[PDB]
Amino acid sequence: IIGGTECKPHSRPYMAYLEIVTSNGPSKFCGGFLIRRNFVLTAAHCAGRSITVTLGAHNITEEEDTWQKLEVIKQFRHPKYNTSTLHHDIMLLKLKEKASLTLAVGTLPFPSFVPPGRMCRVAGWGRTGVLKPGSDTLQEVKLRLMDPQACSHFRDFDHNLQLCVGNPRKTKSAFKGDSGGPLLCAGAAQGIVSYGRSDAKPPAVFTRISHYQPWINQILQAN
Ligand SMILES: *[C@@H]1O[C@H](CO)[C@@H](O[C@@H]2O[C@H](CO)[C@@H](O)[C@H](O)[C@H]2NC(C)=O)[C@H](O)[C@H]1NC(C)=O
Ligand SMILES: *[C@@H]1O[C@H](CO)[C@@H](O[C@@H]2O[C@H](CO)[C@@H](O)[C@H](O)[C@H]2NC(C)=O)[C@H](O)[C@H]1NC(C)=O
Ligand SMILES: CP(=O)(O)[C@H](C(=O)N/C=C/c1ccc(F)c(F)c1)c1csc2ccc(Cl)cc12
Repeated sequence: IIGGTECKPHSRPYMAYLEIVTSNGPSKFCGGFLIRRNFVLTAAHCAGRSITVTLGAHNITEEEDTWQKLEVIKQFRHPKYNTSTLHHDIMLLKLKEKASLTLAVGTLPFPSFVPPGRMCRVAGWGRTGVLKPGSDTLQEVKLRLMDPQACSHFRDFDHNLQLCVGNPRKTKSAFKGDSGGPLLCAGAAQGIVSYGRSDAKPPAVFTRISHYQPWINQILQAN
């Protein structure tokens, strides 16, 4: 997160921190969010050979008694996930066991009107600048949902599938490692951090959750 502030600890109890062993071996981290006791929603490009989720965290380098660390038993990448167009960057993770709902660990509701111009919030443990490490503490920033035309420089941007997030006239932005985290507008999950410019200039591109709700329901109903 760039230009944000440290979250009040545990004030965003749906937040998941993902440790990912990629197929090759090198580790990666992403954000995500709890939507059922045993399901986390995140970005598909965060898939790997194995994933562990940490719920209830604030400083991710220091365990607290609020922590629930759960192994992922199955990854469900969207079937149309496309590395050429970067479309359909969304994935459900089934946890090996159900998390316990507590004050520090809870689920995030879905919606079902947010047009360009609305102010949203995104939280994550991603890098806090181009030459900065990931943040040890959960950070959050308020970002403007932009008209899709503000992302017209991104090849293949599709307003039906994606959101354009972050005023280009300011430096505030989601950034590397915030991928998979939710964009919250009016207390509902509206987007998932997907990608952006390496040089951190907003806007960034998010997956539009509303478009995928029937797929999410399909996966949940079959589990
Ligand atoms: C996040 O937690 C880590 C680990 O406890 C903190 O880093 C430690 O900080 C203490 C001083 O407070 C040092 O003596 C240790 O050497 C640090 N450990 C490591 C692994 O670096 C860190 O300060 C915490 N971050 C915040 C913002 O509170
Ligand atoms: C990723 O998206 C690309 C572009 O839409 C897909 O390639 C197109 O696939 C259709 C299949 O009917 C063809 O008609 C086009 O000619 C293809 N375009 C190009 C540039 O090859 C591609 O198949 C998708 N990949 C996945 C994994 O679904
Ligand atoms: C390192 P990261 O956080 O995981 C992120 C990334 O590489 N996204 C890739 C997406 C994607 C989507 C579909 C695909 F099929 C696919 F192969 C990849 C990233 C790189 S620069 C940047 C700047 C702002 C933000 Cl928010 C994230 C990013």
